[PDB]
Amino acid sequence: GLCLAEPHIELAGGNVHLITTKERWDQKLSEASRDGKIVLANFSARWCGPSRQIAPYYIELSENYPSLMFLVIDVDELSDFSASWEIKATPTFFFLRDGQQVDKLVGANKPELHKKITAILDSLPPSDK
Repeated sequence: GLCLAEPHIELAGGNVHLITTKERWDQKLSEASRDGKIVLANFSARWCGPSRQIAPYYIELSENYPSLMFLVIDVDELSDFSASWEIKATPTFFFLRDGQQVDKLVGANKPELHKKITAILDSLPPSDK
């Protein structure tokens, strides 16, 4: 499920990077671009059950799949930024190469998030593997 667009729990454990400045977004996307990495960007809200639901799995996946750069954006901290990204629901996952969409998942679905991660890494060119 999802919430249409606050207990103290971790959204940014493991290898997940918290994004609550616009510059960190640009810093991380620029790093991923320089390093030829896909970015997984999780736009979440701490008050949203489903965002919290997927959180520990997202964190575990960040440790299983270090080839991908895992971000979490708190939509209530970067609200103007999230609006510009047309976030309608949380959690929304964008898979981004150089900041453009290569895949997308909306909602807290563990099996499909995992499938999308493996598929996207499989389709990397030999130069990027």
